Amino acid sequence: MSRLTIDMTDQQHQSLKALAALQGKTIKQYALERLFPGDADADQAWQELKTMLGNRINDGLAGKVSTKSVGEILDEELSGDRA
Amino acid sequence: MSRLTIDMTDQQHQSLKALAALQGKTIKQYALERLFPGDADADQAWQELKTMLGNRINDGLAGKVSTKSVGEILDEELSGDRA
Repeated sequence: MSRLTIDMTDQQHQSLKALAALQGKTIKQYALERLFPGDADADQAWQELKTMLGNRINDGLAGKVSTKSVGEILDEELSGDRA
Repeated sequence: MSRLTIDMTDQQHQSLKALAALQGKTIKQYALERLFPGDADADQAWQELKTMLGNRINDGLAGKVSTKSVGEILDEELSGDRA
């Protein structure tokens, strides 16, 4: 486990420490990713452009259903298709 | 002293850890500021300021065949992509 110890100022530590919890996690993760923050944009559009889950609730629940529709999408819009 | 301990993965920690020394300091400084980064000018300004006059191009190459993904020669009719 590559654990690094970083020295910070009591005042600043509250800025990042609080932010970590504010985001919904612990600095141990938040600060960690901050050192390696890439671009989630590229992994956002394609996240649905190739496989859109939608915004509906469950309807059966049984492991995983092989969607016959989703998977084959083409140019037409940026946000929608199946709402 | 507000010193925070963080757990990172061997391979990844080397990416940021090494960058610290590569820049001319210890990750305890480099990674530290990375947690408190706030700028939107140099991010785009320096992103292109170096895109022109690089630092290490090596007289070896010349024809270019994709490998570095960074570095171009101005004053020359080329295709799009990088414009």
